[PDB]
Amino acid sequence: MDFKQEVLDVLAEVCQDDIVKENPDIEIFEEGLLDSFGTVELLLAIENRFDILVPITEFDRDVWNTPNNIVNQLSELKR
Amino acid sequence: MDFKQEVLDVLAEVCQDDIVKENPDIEIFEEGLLDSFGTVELLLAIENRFDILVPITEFDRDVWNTPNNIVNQLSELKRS
Amino acid sequence: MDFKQEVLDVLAEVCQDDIVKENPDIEIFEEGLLDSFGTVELLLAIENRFDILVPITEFDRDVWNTPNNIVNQLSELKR
Amino acid sequence: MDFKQEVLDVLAEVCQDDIVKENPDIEIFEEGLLDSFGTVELLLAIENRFDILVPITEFDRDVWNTPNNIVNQLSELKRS
Repeated sequence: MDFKQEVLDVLAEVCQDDIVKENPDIEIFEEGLLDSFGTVELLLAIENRFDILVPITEFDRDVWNTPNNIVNQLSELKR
Repeated sequence: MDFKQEVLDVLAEVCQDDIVKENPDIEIFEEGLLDSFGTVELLLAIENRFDILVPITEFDRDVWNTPNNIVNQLSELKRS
Repeated sequence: MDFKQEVLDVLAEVCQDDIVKENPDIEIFEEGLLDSFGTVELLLAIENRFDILVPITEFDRDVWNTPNNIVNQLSELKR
Repeated sequence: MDFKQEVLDVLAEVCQDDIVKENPDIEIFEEGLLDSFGTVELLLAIENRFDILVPITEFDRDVWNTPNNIVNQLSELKRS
Protein backbone atom coordinates (compact mmCIF):
# COMPACT_ATOMS: atom_id res chain seq x y z
CA MET A 1 0.00 0.00 0.00
CA ASP A 2 0.89 3.68 0.20
CA PHE A 3 -0.41 5.27 3.40
CA LYS A 4 0.64 8.67 2.07
CA GLN A 5 -1.42 8.23 -1.10
CA GLU A 6 -4.29 6.79 0.94
CA VAL A 7 -4.48 9.96 3.02
CA LEU A 8 -3.77 12.20 0.03
CA ASP A 9 -6.60 10.50 -1.87
CA VAL A 10 -9.05 10.78 1.03
CA LEU A 11 -7.94 14.40 1.38
CA ALA A 12 -8.54 14.99 -2.33
CA GLU A 13 -11.98 13.37 -2.09
CA VAL A 14 -13.20 15.49 0.82
CA CYS A 15 -11.62 18.66 -0.60
CA GLN A 16 -13.17 17.98 -4.03
CA ASP A 17 -9.89 19.17 -5.51
CA ASP A 18 -6.85 17.27 -6.80
CA ILE A 19 -4.66 20.26 -5.96
CA VAL A 20 -4.08 18.92 -2.44
CA LYS A 21 -2.84 15.72 -4.06
CA GLU A 22 -0.44 17.52 -6.41
CA ASN A 23 0.72 19.88 -3.65
CA PRO A 24 1.44 17.82 -0.48
CA ASP A 25 2.67 21.01 1.22
CA ILE A 26 -0.23 23.33 0.41
CA GLU A 27 -1.91 25.12 3.32
CA ILE A 28 -5.31 23.42 3.16
CA PHE A 29 -7.10 25.73 5.59
CA GLU A 30 -5.44 28.96 4.48
CA GLU A 31 -6.39 28.04 0.92
CA GLY A 32 -10.01 27.50 1.95
CA LEU A 33 -9.95 24.01 0.47
CA LEU A 34 -11.39 22.47 3.63
CA ASP A 35 -14.09 23.94 5.87
CA SER A 36 -15.60 22.93 9.21
CA PHE A 37 -17.95 20.42 7.60
CA GLY A 38 -15.25 18.81 5.47
CA THR A 39 -12.98 18.58 8.51
CA VAL A 40 -15.62 16.65 10.43
CA GLU A 41 -16.05 14.37 7.41
CA LEU A 42 -12.26 14.00 7.15
CA LEU A 43 -11.90 12.84 10.75
CA LEU A 44 -14.78 10.39 10.38
CA ALA A 45 -13.28 9.00 7.18
CA ILE A 46 -9.96 8.52 9.00
CA GLU A 47 -11.70 6.67 11.83
CA ASN A 48 -13.63 4.53 9.34
CA ARG A 49 -10.77 3.70 6.96
CA PHE A 50 -7.71 3.69 9.24
CA ASP A 51 -9.28 2.91 12.62
CA ILE A 52 -7.56 6.01 13.99
CA LEU A 53 -9.84 8.02 16.28
CA VAL A 54 -9.00 11.71 16.14
CA PRO A 55 -11.04 13.72 18.67
CA ILE A 56 -12.15 17.02 17.14
CA THR A 57 -10.67 18.90 20.12
CA GLU A 58 -7.31 17.23 19.46
CA PHE A 59 -7.46 18.43 15.85
CA ASP A 60 -5.55 21.67 15.28
CA ARG A 61 -5.63 23.58 11.98
CA ASP A 62 -2.16 24.98 12.70
CA VAL A 63 -0.60 21.53 13.15
CA TRP A 64 -2.71 19.63 10.62
CA ASN A 65 -2.21 22.44 8.11
CA THR A 66 -0.85 20.49 5.14
CA PRO A 67 -1.37 17.03 3.59
CA ASN A 68 2.19 16.04 4.53
CA ASN A 69 1.70 17.33 8.07
CA ILE A 70 -1.65 15.57 8.46
CA VAL A 71 0.02 12.35 7.33
CA ASN A 72 2.67 13.06 9.97
CA GLN A 73 0.25 13.76 12.83
CA LEU A 74 -1.68 10.60 11.96
CA SER A 75 1.45 8.45 11.98
CA GLU A 76 2.49 9.80 15.38
CA LEU A 77 -1.06 9.08 16.55
CA LYS A 78 -0.88 5.34 15.86
CA ARG A 79 2.49 5.16 17.60
CA MET B 1 -24.21 37.48 26.49
CA ASP B 2 -23.85 34.69 29.05
CA PHE B 3 -22.80 31.60 27.12
CA LYS B 4 -23.53 29.21 29.99
CA GLN B 5 -27.05 30.55 30.52
CA GLU B 6 -27.59 30.42 26.76
CA VAL B 7 -26.66 26.74 26.73
CA LEU B 8 -28.87 26.05 29.75
CA ASP B 9 -31.78 27.78 28.00
CA VAL B 10 -31.34 25.62 24.91
CA LEU B 11 -31.16 22.47 27.04
CA ALA B 12 -34.37 23.50 28.82
CA GLU B 13 -36.08 24.00 25.45
CA VAL B 14 -35.09 20.68 23.87
CA CYS B 15 -35.74 18.74 27.09
CA GLN B 16 -38.99 20.68 27.54
CA ASP B 17 -38.23 20.81 31.25
CA ASP B 18 -36.82 23.74 33.22
CA ILE B 19 -35.27 21.29 35.67
CA VAL B 20 -32.12 21.04 33.53
CA LYS B 21 -31.46 24.79 33.75
CA GLU B 22 -32.31 24.97 37.45
CA ASN B 23 -30.06 21.97 38.12
CA PRO B 24 -26.83 22.48 36.09
CA ASP B 25 -25.35 19.24 37.45
CA ILE B 26 -28.34 16.99 36.83
CA GLU B 27 -27.62 13.75 34.98
CA ILE B 28 -29.55 14.55 31.81
CA PHE B 29 -29.45 11.12 30.18
CA GLU B 30 -29.56 9.07 33.39
CA GLU B 31 -32.69 11.00 34.36
CA GLY B 32 -34.08 10.20 30.92
CA LEU B 33 -34.61 13.90 30.23
CA LEU B 34 -33.17 13.47 26.74
CA ASP B 35 -33.30 10.65 24.18
CA SER B 36 -31.46 10.13 20.89
CA PHE B 37 -33.88 12.28 18.86
CA GLY B 38 -33.60 15.07 21.42
CA THR B 39 -29.82 14.81 21.22
CA VAL B 40 -29.89 15.28 17.45
CA GLU B 41 -32.12 18.33 17.93
CA LEU B 42 -29.73 19.76 20.51
CA LEU B 43 -26.72 19.45 18.22
CA LEU B 44 -28.61 21.19 15.42
CA ALA B 45 -29.51 24.01 17.79
CA ILE B 46 -25.92 24.31 19.00
CA GLU B 47 -24.75 24.64 15.40
CA ASN B 48 -27.48 27.13 14.52
CA ARG B 49 -27.04 29.40 17.55
CA PHE B 50 -23.38 29.04 18.55
CA ASP B 51 -21.90 28.05 15.18
CA ILE B 52 -20.31 25.08 16.96
CA LEU B 53 -20.30 21.86 14.94
CA VAL B 54 -20.63 18.72 17.05
CA PRO B 55 -20.34 15.40 15.17
CA ILE B 56 -23.09 13.05 16.38
CA THR B 57 -20.43 10.34 16.21
CA GLU B 58 -18.33 12.15 18.82
CA PHE B 59 -21.20 12.81 21.21
CA ASP B 60 -20.80 10.69 24.34
CA ARG B 61 -23.51 10.46 27.00
CA ASP B 62 -20.84 9.63 29.60
CA VAL B 63 -18.93 12.86 28.94
CA TRP B 64 -21.83 15.13 27.94
CA ASN B 65 -23.78 13.97 30.99
CA THR B 66 -24.71 17.28 32.65
CA PRO B 67 -25.57 20.81 31.49
CA ASN B 68 -22.38 22.11 33.15
CA ASN B 69 -20.26 19.42 31.49
CA ILE B 70 -22.01 20.06 28.18
CA VAL B 71 -21.15 23.75 28.58
CA ASN B 72 -17.55 22.74 29.28
CA GLN B 73 -17.38 20.41 26.28
CA LEU B 74 -18.70 23.18 24.03
CA SER B 75 -16.07 25.54 25.46
CA GLU B 76 -13.29 23.06 24.64
CA LEU B 77 -14.62 22.69 21.08
CA LYS B 78 -14.65 26.42 20.34
CA ARG B 79 -10.96 26.77 21.25
CA SER B 80 -7.65 25.55 19.84
CA MET C 1 -52.71 25.23 26.41
CA ASP C 2 -52.31 27.33 23.28
CA PHE C 3 -51.12 25.24 20.33
CA LYS C 4 -50.68 28.44 18.32
CA GLN C 5 -48.38 29.96 20.95
CA GLU C 6 -46.58 26.62 21.32
CA VAL C 7 -45.68 26.62 17.64
CA LEU C 8 -45.05 30.37 17.59
CA ASP C 9 -42.69 29.97 20.55
CA VAL C 10 -40.84 27.04 19.00
CA LEU C 11 -40.68 29.05 15.79
CA ALA C 12 -39.28 32.04 17.69
CA GLU C 13 -36.70 29.82 19.40
CA VAL C 14 -35.35 28.26 16.20
CA CYS C 15 -35.47 31.59 14.33
CA GLN C 16 -33.68 33.35 17.20
CA ASP C 17 -36.05 36.26 16.61
CA ASP C 18 -39.27 37.30 18.34
CA ILE C 19 -40.42 38.98 15.12
CA VAL C 20 -42.03 35.74 13.93
CA LYS C 21 -43.99 35.73 17.18
CA GLU C 22 -45.17 39.32 16.79
CA ASN C 23 -45.92 38.84 13.09
CA PRO C 24 -47.84 35.54 12.63
CA ASP C 25 -48.18 36.33 8.91
CA ILE C 26 -44.56 37.19 8.11
CA GLU C 27 -42.90 35.30 5.25
CA ILE C 28 -40.32 33.35 7.26
CA PHE C 29 -38.30 32.08 4.30
CA GLU C 30 -38.53 35.22 2.18
CA GLU C 31 -37.35 37.17 5.22
CA GLY C 32 -34.37 34.84 5.64
CA LEU C 33 -35.37 34.16 9.24
CA LEU C 34 -35.11 30.40 8.77
CA ASP C 35 -32.51 28.52 6.74
CA SER C 36 -32.05 24.87 5.75
CA PHE C 37 -30.46 23.99 9.09
CA GLY C 38 -33.14 25.71 11.16
CA THR C 39 -35.83 24.01 9.10
CA VAL C 40 -34.39 20.59 9.89
CA GLU C 41 -34.26 21.58 13.57
CA LEU C 42 -37.83 22.89 13.35
CA LEU C 43 -39.19 19.60 12.00
CA LEU C 44 -37.31 17.61 14.63
CA ALA C 45 -38.62 19.87 17.39
CA ILE C 46 -42.16 19.33 16.08
CA GLU C 47 -41.68 15.57 16.11
CA ASN C 48 -40.21 15.71 19.61
CA ARG C 49 -42.72 18.09 21.20
CA PHE C 50 -45.94 17.37 19.29
CA ASP C 51 -45.35 13.79 18.12
CA ILE C 52 -46.10 14.97 14.58
CA LEU C 53 -43.71 13.47 12.03
CA VAL C 54 -43.20 15.82 9.10
CA PRO C 55 -41.06 14.22 6.37
CA ILE C 56 -38.64 16.78 4.93
CA THR C 57 -39.88 15.97 1.41
CA GLU C 58 -43.44 16.75 2.52
CA PHE C 59 -42.26 20.13 3.80
CA ASP C 60 -42.81 22.95 1.31
CA ARG C 61 -41.51 26.49 1.84
CA ASP C 62 -44.36 27.86 -0.29
CA VAL C 63 -47.05 26.23 1.84
CA TRP C 64 -45.32 26.45 5.22
CA ASN C 65 -44.38 30.06 4.47
CA THR C 66 -45.79 31.80 7.55
CA PRO C 67 -46.22 30.99 11.26
CA ASN C 68 -50.01 30.97 10.84
CA ASN C 69 -49.73 28.73 7.78
CA ILE C 70 -47.32 26.35 9.50
CA VAL C 71 -49.77 26.09 12.39
CA ASN C 72 -52.43 25.32 9.77
CA GLN C 73 -50.45 22.65 7.91
CA LEU C 74 -49.60 20.99 11.23
CA SER C 75 -53.24 20.91 12.34
CA GLU C 76 -54.32 19.35 9.05
CA LEU C 77 -51.50 16.83 9.52
CA LYS C 78 -52.83 15.45 12.80
CA ARG C 79 -56.30 15.16 11.30
CA MET D 1 -22.11 16.22 -14.51
CA ASP D 2 -23.85 12.87 -13.97
CA PHE D 3 -25.54 13.10 -10.57
CA LYS D 4 -26.19 9.36 -10.34
CA GLN D 5 -22.57 8.45 -11.09
CA GLU D 6 -21.46 11.11 -8.61
CA VAL D 7 -23.58 9.50 -5.90
CA LEU D 8 -22.30 6.03 -6.81
CA ASP D 9 -18.72 7.31 -6.58
CA VAL D 10 -19.33 8.71 -3.11
CA LEU D 11 -20.95 5.45 -1.99
CA ALA D 12 -17.94 3.51 -3.31
CA GLU D 13 -15.60 5.81 -1.36
CA VAL D 14 -17.38 5.62 2.00
CA CYS D 15 -18.01 1.87 1.67
CA GLN D 16 -14.43 1.43 0.46
CA ASP D 17 -15.73 -1.12 -2.03
CA ASP D 18 -16.36 -0.61 -5.74
CA ILE D 19 -19.06 -3.28 -5.60
CA VAL D 20 -21.68 -0.67 -4.66
CA LYS D 21 -21.05 1.38 -7.81
CA GLU D 22 -20.84 -1.70 -10.05
CA ASN D 23 -24.06 -3.02 -8.52
CA PRO D 24 -26.52 -0.07 -8.24
CA ASP D 25 -29.24 -2.34 -6.82
CA ILE D 26 -27.13 -4.07 -4.18
CA GLU D 27 -28.60 -4.11 -0.66
CA ILE D 28 -25.99 -1.88 0.98
CA PHE D 29 -26.97 -2.40 4.61
CA GLU D 30 -28.13 -6.01 4.27
CA GLU D 31 -24.75 -6.82 2.73
CA GLY D 32 -23.15 -5.05 5.68
CA LEU D 33 -21.27 -2.74 3.32
CA LEU D 34 -22.13 0.23 5.52
CA ASP D 35 -22.53 0.68 9.28
CA SER D 36 -23.84 3.59 11.36
CA PHE D 37 -20.51 5.47 11.35
CA GLY D 38 -20.26 5.06 7.58
CA THR D 39 -23.80 6.37 7.24
CA VAL D 40 -22.92 9.52 9.18
CA GLU D 41 -19.90 10.00 6.91
CA LEU D 42 -22.06 9.58 3.82
CA LEU D 43 -24.55 12.23 4.93
CA LEU D 44 -21.72 14.67 5.61
CA ALA D 45 -20.33 14.01 2.13
CA ILE D 46 -23.76 14.47 0.54
CA GLU D 47 -24.09 17.83 2.27
CA ASN D 48 -20.56 18.90 1.35
CA ARG D 49 -20.71 17.90 -2.33
CA PHE D 50 -24.39 18.19 -3.29
CA ASP D 51 -25.51 20.79 -0.73
CA ILE D 52 -28.31 18.38 0.21
CA LEU D 53 -29.07 18.25 3.93
CA VAL D 54 -30.22 14.83 5.14
CA PRO D 55 -31.29 14.63 8.81
CA ILE D 56 -29.77 11.50 10.37
CA THR D 57 -33.13 11.12 12.12
CA GLU D 58 -34.90 10.77 8.76
CA PHE D 59 -32.44 8.29 7.30
CA ASP D 60 -34.08 4.87 6.98
CA ARG D 61 -32.13 1.75 6.01
CA ASP D 62 -35.33 0.21 4.62
CA VAL D 63 -35.86 3.09 2.18
CA TRP D 64 -32.23 4.08 1.53
CA ASN D 65 -31.37 0.43 0.92
CA THR D 66 -29.66 0.57 -2.49
CA PRO D 67 -27.45 3.04 -4.38
CA ASN D 68 -30.24 3.54 -6.95
CA ASN D 69 -32.83 4.13 -4.23
CA ILE D 70 -30.42 6.44 -2.41
CA VAL D 71 -30.02 8.37 -5.67
CA ASN D 72 -33.80 8.54 -5.93
CA GLN D 73 -34.24 9.69 -2.33
CA LEU D 74 -31.68 12.44 -2.89
CA SER D 75 -33.54 13.49 -6.04
CA GLU D 76 -36.82 13.77 -4.11
CA LEU D 77 -35.10 15.87 -1.43
CA LYS D 78 -33.66 18.41 -3.87
CA ARG D 79 -37.10 19.16 -5.33
CA SER D 80 -40.33 20.74 -4.11
